[PDB]
Amino acid sequence: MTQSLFQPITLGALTLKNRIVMPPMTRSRASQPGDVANHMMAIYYAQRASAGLIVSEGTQISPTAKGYAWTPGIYTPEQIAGWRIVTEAVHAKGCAIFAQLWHVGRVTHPDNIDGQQPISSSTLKAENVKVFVDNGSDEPGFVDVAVPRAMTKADIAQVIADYRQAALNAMEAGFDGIELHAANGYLINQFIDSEANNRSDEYGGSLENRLRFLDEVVAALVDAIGAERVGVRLAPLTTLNGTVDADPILTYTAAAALLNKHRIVYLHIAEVDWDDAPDTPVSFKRALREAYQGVLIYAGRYNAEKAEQAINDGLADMIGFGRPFIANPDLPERLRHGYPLAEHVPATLFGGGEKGLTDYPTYQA
Ligand SMILES: Cc1cc2nc3c(=O)[nH]c(=O)nc-3n(C[C@H](O)[C@H](O)[C@H](O)COP(=O)(O)O)c2cc1C
Ligand SMILES: CCCCCCCCO[C@@H]1O[C@H](CO)[C@@H](O)[C@H](O)[C@H]1O
Ligand SMILES: CC(=O)c1ccc(O)cc1
Repeated sequence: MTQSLFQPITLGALTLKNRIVMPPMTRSRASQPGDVANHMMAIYYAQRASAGLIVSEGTQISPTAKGYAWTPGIYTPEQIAGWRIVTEAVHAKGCAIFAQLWHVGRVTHPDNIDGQQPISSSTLKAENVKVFVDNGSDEPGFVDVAVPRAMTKADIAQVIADYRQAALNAMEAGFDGIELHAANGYLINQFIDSEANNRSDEYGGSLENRLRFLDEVVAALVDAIGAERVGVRLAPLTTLNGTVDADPILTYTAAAALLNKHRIVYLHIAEVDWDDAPDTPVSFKRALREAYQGVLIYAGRYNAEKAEQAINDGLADMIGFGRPFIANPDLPERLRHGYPLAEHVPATLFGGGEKGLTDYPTYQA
């Protein structure tokens, strides 16, 4: 009945109001030119501040880390300032907010990264994957991804430096912490999953090698802003964006244990990606619960009953609700009272302005 869902929880040096998380959700509303977070985004997040924790939509750490049109960056002074408007608005409402540091790797198109070729662990193209670009109109233009080039040792050092600085930038922008996007087939995931990584150097070939990039990026993030302000997102079983691992139970239980050693403040599991909702064995969830002992967050087709059950069964500490939060700014209140939930409009998920972003009303009987 959601009693545990409405219990507070400590997240590092922060105390959160409840166990509900607004998971990271790209809305591609950043101001142009410059991909700058803005007023409408600040209103959007502030409207949803009754969440215990808000994780921002993916925000690219550099010009070549972007995969979709109009997503907000976190590497220029104006971008940091734009995010500051957002964090000030959210904090005024009393809520913690983490910035999801993003590098899409091979999941992009040259049009989104200044005509450059995408980078990845290897030269493997993401099969049957599309992103969208700006095509001289305010409507997302979907295109097939491009074949990436394999990252060199120099590229690795550069990306780690970009992640490190992005974390500092997030703190300068007023965020309470950062979430490393190492899920949903993006750059780090392209190193983790065996079938997306055919490197013959120390970053591929063995489980230890496949987790090396994650290890080094997290080490840098923790060094920059503290483990209490670093969360990481993983996608053990979904494969929608083209990353598949041969032995995910081993790979991800190991990853969870590795992240536990870093003492990151939370581990966020993306259990469903759109309609890719693979069976995720309770036995596996319990193994993750032992491998990682910080705050464990799950997101993916949860409703009030399943969320409460997951917490009461000792599988999760917090639960994220994505699509429902898009259409219900007061999702927590609705879940607590059992008020009916509005449904979101797919057509307005990406691009455009306030319509389909800030005009979903709060519940009114
Ligand atoms: C519009 C849209 C954009 C999303 N963008 C992101 C994001 O930028 N990064 C991320 O890690 N996941 C992202 N997600 C995945 C969500 O965080 C979430 O894991 C997913 O929607 C499953 O939860 P749900 O069934 O409660 O919506 C996106 C989902 C939506 C619906
Ligand atoms: C104390 C109350 C403070 C209210 C501050 C509201 C700031 C609104 O700011 C406005 O947001 C609009 C989008 O919604 C933009 O189109 C405008 O350019 C922007 O100025
Ligand atoms: C654009 C988008 O649909 C999307 C979905 C999942 C991500 O992890 C990041 C972005």
